[PDB]
Amino acid sequence: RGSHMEDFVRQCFNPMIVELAEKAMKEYGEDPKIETNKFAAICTHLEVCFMYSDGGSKHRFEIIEGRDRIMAWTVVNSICNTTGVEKPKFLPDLYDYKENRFIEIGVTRREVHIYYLEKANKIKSEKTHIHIFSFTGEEMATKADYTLDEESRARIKTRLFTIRQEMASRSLWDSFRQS
DNA sequence: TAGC
Ligand SMILES: [Mg+2]
Ligand SMILES: [Mg+2]
Repeated sequence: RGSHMEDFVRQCFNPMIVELAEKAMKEYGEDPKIETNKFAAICTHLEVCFMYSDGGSKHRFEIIEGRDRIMAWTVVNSICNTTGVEKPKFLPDLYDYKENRFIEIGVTRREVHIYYLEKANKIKSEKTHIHIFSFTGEEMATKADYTLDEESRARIKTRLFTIRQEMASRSLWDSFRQS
């Protein structure tokens, strides 16, 4: 059964992101045609992680998100074994070679601190840096250290608010926000 | 994933 949200996602995100999002869902036995809100959230999270990684100097970040699960852990293990940093308990999204820390990036439709605290409680990994963005232009990061310069974060906030408007224009925002 |  063909949903508006699924067709919206496919024309709003670039094909590489859509392909990666489908691969991720099928790895965990999920159907982008059924769980269309999860599909949208995964594409959004992917785009933000890639935009974030573009904000650094050239060699600053290792990109973990978007890799196959087994390769993602291999690279995490290479980082931990060569830096001595503690192995995170859950797959993070980037590794910051300049600040020598993993980064967990989150995108939320609620107040930023609610999602921050949730992920900051599922930590165990006390040394992983958390950076949360909302669809209202707010952000919240560990120790108030926002990693990137302001322009790079502002680009992300702008894109997220654009995604919000495009959904609201299609009457898809209420079911997305409430999912 | 992230909202319950
Ligand atoms: Mg992640
Ligand atoms: Mg994340």
